[PDB]
Amino acid sequence: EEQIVPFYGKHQAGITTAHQTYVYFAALDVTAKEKSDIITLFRNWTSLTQMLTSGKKMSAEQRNQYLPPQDTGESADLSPSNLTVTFGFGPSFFEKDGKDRFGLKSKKPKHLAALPAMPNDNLDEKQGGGDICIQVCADDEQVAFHALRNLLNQAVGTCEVRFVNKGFLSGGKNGETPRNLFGFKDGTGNQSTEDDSLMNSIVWVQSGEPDWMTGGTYMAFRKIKMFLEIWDRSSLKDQEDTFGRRKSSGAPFGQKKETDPVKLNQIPSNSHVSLAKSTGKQILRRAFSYTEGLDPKTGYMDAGLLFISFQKNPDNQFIPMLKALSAKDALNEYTQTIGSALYACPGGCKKGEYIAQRLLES
Amino acid sequence: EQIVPFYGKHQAGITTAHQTYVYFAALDVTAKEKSDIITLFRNWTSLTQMLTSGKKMSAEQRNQYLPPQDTGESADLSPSNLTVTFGFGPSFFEKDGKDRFGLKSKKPKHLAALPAMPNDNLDEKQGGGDICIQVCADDEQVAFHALRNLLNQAVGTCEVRFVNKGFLSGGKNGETPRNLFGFKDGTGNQSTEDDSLMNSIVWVQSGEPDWMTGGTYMAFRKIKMFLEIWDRSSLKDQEDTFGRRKSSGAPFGQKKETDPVKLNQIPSNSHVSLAKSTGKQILRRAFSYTEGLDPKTGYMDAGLLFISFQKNPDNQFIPMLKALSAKDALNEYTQTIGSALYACPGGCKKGEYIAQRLLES
Ligand code: HEM
Ligand code: HEM
Ligand SMILES: [Cl-]
Repeated sequence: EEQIVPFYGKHQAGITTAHQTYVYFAALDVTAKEKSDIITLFRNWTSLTQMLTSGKKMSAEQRNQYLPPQDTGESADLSPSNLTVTFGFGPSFFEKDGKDRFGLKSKKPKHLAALPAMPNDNLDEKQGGGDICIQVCADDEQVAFHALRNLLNQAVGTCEVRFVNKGFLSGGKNGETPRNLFGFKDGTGNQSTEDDSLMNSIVWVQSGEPDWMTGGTYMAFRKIKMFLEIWDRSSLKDQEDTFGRRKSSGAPFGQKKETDPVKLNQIPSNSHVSLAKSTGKQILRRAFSYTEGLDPKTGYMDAGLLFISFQKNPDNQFIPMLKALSAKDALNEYTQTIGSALYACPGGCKKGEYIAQRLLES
Repeated sequence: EQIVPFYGKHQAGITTAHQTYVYFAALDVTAKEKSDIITLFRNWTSLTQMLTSGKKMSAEQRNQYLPPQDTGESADLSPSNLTVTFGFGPSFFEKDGKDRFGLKSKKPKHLAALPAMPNDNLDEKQGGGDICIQVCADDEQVAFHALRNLLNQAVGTCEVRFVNKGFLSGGKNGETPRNLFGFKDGTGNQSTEDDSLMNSIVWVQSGEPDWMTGGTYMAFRKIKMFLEIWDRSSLKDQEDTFGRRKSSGAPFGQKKETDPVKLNQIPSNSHVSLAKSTGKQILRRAFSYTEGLDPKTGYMDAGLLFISFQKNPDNQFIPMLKALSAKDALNEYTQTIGSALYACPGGCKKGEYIAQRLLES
C-alpha cells in the first residue's frame, strides 16, 4: 500500500487533504421519492468509496460470467493515487419548489442557499446547483474518472446526473505553489491545511449547525471561464497589475518572497489580491484548471478555473469576497462565471456508519 | 531526466513509450504563401526543441510592457517526457483541385481522406485539417502548456480546427494500460524497441518523397464509447466482444497476455479476430477521452482517441477499417465521430526545421 487517504475520519477527506492533480466534479439531482431510496444510495456510496480510496482491489473471483462485472475495470492495475471523494448537498436537496421533499428542512444547515446573483454573471443554470455534489480527486486522471463512473453507476434509478466537470492543477516538482492557467501561483494566501486550529476557525463546522454538519463545511463552486487568448496578448505589467503579485516569484508588489505578507497600499485597489484580502476574511481555496476543447462560439480554447472553496460560514467568509470581486476585480476583464453552486458537506464518516446518516434519520 | 530528444532520424511521439496525457489539435492554414508556412514551421521547431528539452524559458525578464513570450504555467514543472509530433492532411497539399503551395509534386503516395465506412457518424469539424499536432506528456499541464504556446505562434497563419485531449494510465508495475472498457490496450502491437519490426510496420524507408523518409502515416479516429451500455453488459459479452479475457488480457484459450492469439478459439466476429485476420500490422497509440455529459444521451461523453501509425495506410490500416466496420462486435458499443489521416515527416536534424525538405529549405 502507499498513496492512500483514509476515507473514514472526523471529517471527509478531499478538503484539508493535500491538493491532488486531477478532479472530477459532478452534480446530481435526486429523482427518487422516498428518503429510504436515498439512504440506500448513501449506504452503497459509502461501501464503494471506502473500497476505492483504500486501494482494495475489487476482483479475484467475479462469479457468474453472465452477469455485468460489478467494477468497470480500468483502475485494476493502478495505484489509489490519493483518491478522495467528497460529498455535499445543495439547497434543492432540502427544499425543492417550496416543498420539503424528504422531511429534511428541520435539519437544513444554517447557511445553505443559492449564491446571490452577481454582476458579470453569465450563469448557465444547468452548469450549477444540483441536489448532491461529488468531488473526486486523485493524482491520476484515470483513477479519478474510474471512481466517479462507478459511483454514478450506483446512482442510476435514483438520481439523474446534472453536470460532470473535470480539471487539473500540477504542483511544482519541488513542492512550489501550483500555477493556474494565467501562469500565476494559486493558493499562497490560504492558511496551512496542516494547521488544525486554523482549519477549525476557517473551514470546519464545530457548532451552531444541525449535528450532521459537525466537522463538516460548506463548499462554494464557481465555473469561471478564462479568456486565454486575451490574457496571452496582455503585457506582463497588465497581468501583474491584475493580481498584485509578480508572475514569477509570486511575491506581493514591493515584497521579495511569495510568502511575505501582502502590503495592501502597494498593489492597485482594483487588484484581485487587494479586493480579496481587504474584507479581512479567510477561505480555503482548492481550485483546479480546466480545458474543454474549442469553444464553438469563440473558436478559441475553452478554458478556466473550477473554483472550489471551503468555509465554515459562507455568509461571513465567502459571499463578501464574491461581492467585492464581482464589482471591480481587474480580473473581470479576462474571466466570466458561467456556473455557480453552494453545497453543505457533512462531517466525516465513522467506520460502520454511512455518509450523512445523521441527516436522513439514521 | 524525463527528456525525450526532439531531434533524430524520426519524430518523437511515435515509437516513444506511451505517455499518460495527450493533446491532439488540427489546424487549417489560412496563409497564402509557402514562406508564411516556412516561418511557422521554423518557429514551431525552435519552440518545440525548447519545450521538450526542459530548457526553462528564461534568461531575462525586462520590457514589462510586452506580453511575456511564454505563458508560464509550466515554470515549476519537469518536462514529463513531452513529445510533439507534426503531420499534414490531404488538404495541406490540394484544396479544391488546386495545389495551394506548390507541393503536389511532393504529395505522399498514400495521403487521402479515409473512405467513408458503415456506422460512421463523422462530424466533419472533428476530423481532417491541414496540420495535426500531437502533444504528449506524463503531465496534463505540461502538455497543455506546449499546445497553447505552439498554437499561440500560429495566430495569423492558421485557424484552429479542433482540440481533443485524452489519458491512458499504465499500471504501477508497467502493465499494459487499460482503455475505458477495462481491457488492456496495445498488447498486439509489436515492440517499439524492435527497430526492424518498426521499419516494416511504421517507418517509411523508400518509395515516398524524400521528406517522408523516416516518416510514417498517422490515422486518427475519434470513437465514442457508450460506457453506460458497456457497463450493463455481462462479462461474457465483454470478453466475447474482444476475444481476450478482461483481467489477464490473454487470448481465449491461452494463459498469458502475450501468448499468441489462437483464431479458432475466439468468435469470428471478435475485435481481435477481425483485426488479426487481415494479416496486417499497425502501431496503435491511443488515449481515452472524457468530455462531460453528452447533451444528447445525458450520459458520460467518452471514448478513444484512436491514433495509429503505419508506413502504408492503404495496405495496413484501411483493410482493417473495412473488415471491422462491417461486423465488429465492438460496433455495438462505439461509433466513429471523427476521422483524419496525416502524413508525418521524417525527424528533424539539429539546425534544420520540421518538414524543411517538403517546403524546400
Ligand atoms: C470565486 C472567485 C474567486 C474568489 C472568491 C477568489 C478569492 C481569492 C482569495 C481569497 C485569494 C487570497 C487573497 C488573500 O487573502 O491574501 C486569492 C488569490 C488569488 N487568486 Fe483568486 N479568487 C477567485 C477566482 C480566481 C480566478 C478566476 C483566478 C484566475 C486564475 C484567481 C487567481 C488568484 C491568484 C493568482 C491569487 C494569488 C493569491 C494567492 O492565491 O495566494 N482567482 N483569490
Ligand atoms: C476502428 C479502429 C480500430 C482499429 C483499426 C483497431 C485495430 C486493432 C488491432 C490491429 C488490434 C491488434 C489485434 C491483434 O493482432 O492481436 C486491436 C486490438 C484491440 N483493440 Fe482495437 N482497433 C480499433 C478500435 C478500438 C476501440 C475503440 C477499442 C476500445 C474501445 C479497441 C480496443 C482493442 C482491444 C481492447 C484490443 C486487444 C488488446 C490489444 O492487443 O491491443 N479498439 N485493435
Ligand atoms: Cl455515466
